[PDB]
Formats: sequence, C-alpha cells, structure tokens
Amino acid sequence: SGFRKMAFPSGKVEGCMVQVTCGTTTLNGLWLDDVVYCPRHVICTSEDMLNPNYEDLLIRKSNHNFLVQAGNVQLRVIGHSMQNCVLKLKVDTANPKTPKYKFVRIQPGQTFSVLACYNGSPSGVYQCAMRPNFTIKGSFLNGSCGSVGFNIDYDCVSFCYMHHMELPTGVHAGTDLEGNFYGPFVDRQTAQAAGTDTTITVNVLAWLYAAVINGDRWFLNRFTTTLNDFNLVAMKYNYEPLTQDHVDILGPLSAQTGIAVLDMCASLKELLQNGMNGRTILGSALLEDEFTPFDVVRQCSGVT
Amino acid sequence: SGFRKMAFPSGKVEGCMVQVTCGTTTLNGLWLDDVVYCPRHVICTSEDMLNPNYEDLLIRKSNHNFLVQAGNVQLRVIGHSMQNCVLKLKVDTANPKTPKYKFVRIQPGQTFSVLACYNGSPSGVYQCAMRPNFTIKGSFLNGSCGSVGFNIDYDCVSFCYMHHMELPTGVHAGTDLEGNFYGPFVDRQTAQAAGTDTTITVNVLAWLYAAVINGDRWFLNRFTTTLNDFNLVAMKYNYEPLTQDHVDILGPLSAQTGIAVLDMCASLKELLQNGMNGRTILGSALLEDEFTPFDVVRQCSGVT
Ligand SMILES: O=C(Cc1cccc(Cl)c1)Nc1cncc2cccnc12
Ligand SMILES: O=C(Cc1cccc(Cl)c1)Nc1cncc2cccnc12
Repeated sequence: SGFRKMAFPSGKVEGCMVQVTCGTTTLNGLWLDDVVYCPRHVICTSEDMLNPNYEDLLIRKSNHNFLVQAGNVQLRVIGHSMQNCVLKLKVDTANPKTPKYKFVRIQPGQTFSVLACYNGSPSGVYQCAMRPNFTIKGSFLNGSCGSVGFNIDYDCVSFCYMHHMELPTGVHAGTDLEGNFYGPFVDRQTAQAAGTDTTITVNVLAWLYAAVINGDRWFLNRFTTTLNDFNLVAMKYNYEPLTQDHVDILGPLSAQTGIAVLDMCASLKELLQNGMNGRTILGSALLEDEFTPFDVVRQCSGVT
Repeated sequence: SGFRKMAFPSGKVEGCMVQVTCGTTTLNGLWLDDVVYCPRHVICTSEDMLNPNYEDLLIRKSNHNFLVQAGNVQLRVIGHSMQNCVLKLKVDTANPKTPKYKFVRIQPGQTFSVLACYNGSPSGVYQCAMRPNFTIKGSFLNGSCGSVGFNIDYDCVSFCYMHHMELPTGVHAGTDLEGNFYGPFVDRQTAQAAGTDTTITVNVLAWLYAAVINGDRWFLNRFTTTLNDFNLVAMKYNYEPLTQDHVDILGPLSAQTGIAVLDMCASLKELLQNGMNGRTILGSALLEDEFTPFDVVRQCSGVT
C-alpha cells in the first residue's frame, strides 16, 4: 500500500555520467560504448548564446578541445560530430559500465526519471512527465545541462531526454538522444513560447484507479458518463480529450478495480466540476497527472 | 529553477541489495562488507507471525538454511546472529560494491530516500520523511521487506531505515540498521497504534522559502508573528511547535531570501487560517512537509 512519485533506480545511468568541458563551459555528458553525448552549446561562450552559428563555432574546435573526465579518469577524444543539437564525442575507450540501452523518442504525456547532474556527478533523481506542450517541469540549476531522462525495462535503459535549457518561465526544454528538441524550442538565449499546456487526462484517470487500489475511494459516485459528455467537461477544464485508445490502456486498471472506465470518467467529471472540497487523494489536494496507466500497474505490482 | 521531491541517486545502494530466503520466506537483505542485514521475520512462516518467539524460531535454523543470492551468484553463510529485529548473516565474501557507509538513527521530521526492492532487485526510488509518529508513508508491497532508507553525503551512504511492516492503516514501520524499531512497533501480526501524527513545521517553512526562491510568492504578506503567537496557531492545526533551534536551522534560507523567519511564520499562519483559496505553491495544493531546510538548500544549490 501507499503511492509515491517513484523514480527508476538510477545506478545504471550514474555509471554513464561524465563531465565535458570546452573552453570555459562545463556541462554533463552521457558515455555509452565509445561515444560521449552532450548538448552542443558546450562550445559556446555566454556571448555566443545570443544567436549562435553552431557550425561555425564547432569548426574552431578540435578533438583536444573537448575535455571529458569520467570521475577522476580523463578520456581521450578521437572524433567529434554534431547531430542536430547534440555533440557526439568519440572516445578511445568503451565505457565498461555501459548498460543495455536504447535511444527513444517519448510521446507527450509519458513519464520518465531524470538523474540531475552537475560536473559529471549525480545529485538527485526524480520522476516527471513530458508535458503535452513538450516542456518538462524539472528541478535544474546552471550546470545541469546534459543530465538525462530515462525509463528502465528489466536490464535495458531507454534514454529519452537530454536537458538543454531553462525557459524564462522556469520550465525546461531538451532533446531526444539524437539531439532533436521536444517541442518548438531552439538552443538560443531568446524568449520562446512554450504554448498552451493541458492536463494529461489518461494519467489523472490512472491515478484515480491507483487511489481506489490504495483505499482512497471517497470520490467514487453513483454516476456514469460517455466519451462525448466527458470530453465537453475536459474541454472546459483544459484536459486532453479522452479517446478509445486511452480507454483501452486503462483496461487493466478497470479490470483490477471492477470500475468501468466511463464510471471513473464520471468521478473525474464531478471532481473537475466541484473541486476536492478540502479533501485529499493519495496525499494530494489536486488532480495528479504524472503517473501513466503503466506506472500505476508497475508500482501497484512491484516490477523490478 | 523548479522544485521536485528529489531522491538521492541510488546506485551505491543498488550494489548492496541481495535476496535472502529462509524456509519458504524471501525478502531483501543489505550486503555491506562481509555481513548481510535483513529483517528477522525472514525466519517465520505466516502462522508464526501471530506471536513469534524469535529466539526459539532462530534456534531451529542453521547457516545453511539462509539462502543469500547477490543477483545471480550465491553467497556462503558462515555465521548468523540476531540483533534486536535484524538478522546479521556473516558471509565468506566481502561485497566488492560496498560503498563508504554509516549506520545512523534519524530523528522524526528528517527525510531520506527509499530504494524499494523485491527479490533482491531494485524496483524504484523515492523520497520521504520519518513522520513525527515514527511511521513512514511509503510505497511498499509484499516482498519489499528489507528495502532500506538512506541519505548520501558525497561518497558516504548513511543507512537509516530498513523496512519491516505495513500497519493495518497502510502506513509503514521499520528499524534502524541495528534492528531497533522507530516508534512503538513490534514485529508481530497484531493491530498496533501509531499514535497522533503532526505536521513538520520547520519543513513547511523550509518549503515556503523554496517556493520564494523559485518564484512562488503570492502567499507573502505584510505581517509578522512571534514564536508564542505562531505556536498557538500551530497547536490548533496539529503542527509541531516551532523552537529557536528550528529558527536557527532556517537561518540560511532566511539570509538567501531576506525574509525573517518570523515573517515567514506569519505567512504560514495566514495559510493555515485561510487555506490556499484554490491556489498552488510549487505545484502543490497543500502545505508540504517532506523537505527539510537542508534538503531545500541542497536542491537549490546543486550538491552532488
Ligand atoms: O538554460 C541554460 C543555458 C542555456 C541558455 C540558452 C540556450 C540553451 Cl540551449 C542553454 N541553462 C540551464 C539549464 N537548466 C536550468 C538552469 C537554471 C539556471 C541557469 N541556467 C539553467
Ligand atoms: O507487513 C508485512 C509482513 C509482516 C507482518 C507482520 C509483522 C511484520 Cl514485521 C511483517 N509485509 C509487508 C510490508 N510492506 C508492505 C506490505 C504490503 C502488503 C503485504 N505485506 C506488506
């Protein structure tokens, strides 16, 4: 019993973190096999970040300018290339601690763990969701660039995010491990619109099922709704429209609790229209959307 | 910017987890140097848990009855002893992955990370507080016994908690690494009073300072209070009385923000008396007490 914002164990990722320095900028890199991945803005000075021409800036750099240090040991750089917004530094030594891994592009609404790092050293781990507007509400300070987001399935780490930037609004933007930004962001010191965010409906429903499993049931009502009626309410409250694909992935939670997905939608509709009335659900006074249906089943079944 | 319920990176602890089996019960153990620590109830069957005489139950067991497996490799047990509610299994091999460590008894109100494990395998990591009533509001399923709580200072892991039991109320109880229960609990299948819990005032104030640092300032008011006046309000709302020792540990956060501790107490007093009025602070609609002043400074300064 109990329900927490649980992160994946970070050990497999801690073994991949290194410090990358170029000129006077230092950030984090991810060492997998014989390649170190890091944000390409490691080649910029603060003056360059205004409107950087990364191709020209990288031309002035050579392999010996990229200082890569894995804990205490120095790595020898034998190649460098820019792929989208990431630099790939080929090193002469394969990381002996490379776990089984994949590079994945996650969908908005999906969750992942972040291992926040500074100077190649891990500082903390937390769980978060990729917002529908492709930002993340992380906890990151200067020097955290190059920290990564990931998920783990048994022995395989699927890397989905590399941290690059904090918007003027205090939210975070980054790329997949091929250097493609999630969302419309560019790696420049310019104000950039994140765009309208929405609440991840399928995740709120999954968390309501997690509440029922853990004993919080006060919000269950005698009502039902339809996808159409629920979606009129979701529109009004800035929630993502619920589809049959979302109902389908909620199937296991519906079977576990015996509560039909549309009946749980009616509970969600009532909570959106009336609020919580000073009550809480799983220690929260708001509707939580950072747990996917897969996260709820994993946490409520103990997958290792 | 951003503020998350951040856990310590769990890699150093993942390297210590093993599976311990005795008879038909399997739980987790912590392998440090040549000793494996685990809850002593690993020697019980379900029938024994009613009123176990652990001394008699352990007398029927020999070294060869304790099966300890570290991932895939089997450990040879050359000694066993019971210390309070933990068993210490001496093994013939020192754990090569033993980090620098200490065994500490944490105070109520302090925080720590839990590495939830099943069958010696890590499943997730989360941050929590030891409640004033010596329970923890964890996320644990059957088989999670032996999972540990810890803090990390640079390269040293201070182990503070070993999980033992879930109370009928769904909250969790466990011991320090010398096997002493936190709180009045006994390792028996009997209903046990946890006792009145309270909100950790110093931690709510620390989190309010974290909110100001991260830009959430709507709750700041034109008022001040005294320790005596604030404590009348704290009494009414089931908050721990604030002392000068708590004001002293809030000093760094007061210096960072320029907000006197008693002025922040007046903000807390107003939030307790009026509620949040449908507003949020750091993504929460309630007053959070799972961040200590040290946690706030660590997260807002990036200690690795
Ligand atoms: O945003 C930047 C630097 C930057 C500037 C423009 C474009 C790009 Cl790609 C990167 N770095 C940081 C990341 N996360 C959090 C922060 C907190 C404080 C200060 N810097 C932070
Ligand atoms: O509480 C027990 C077993 C037990 C019974 C009596 C005394 C003692 Cl020391 C231990 N184990 C579990 C721990 N945490 C969470 C659980 C969730 C479901 C089922 N068991 C759980």
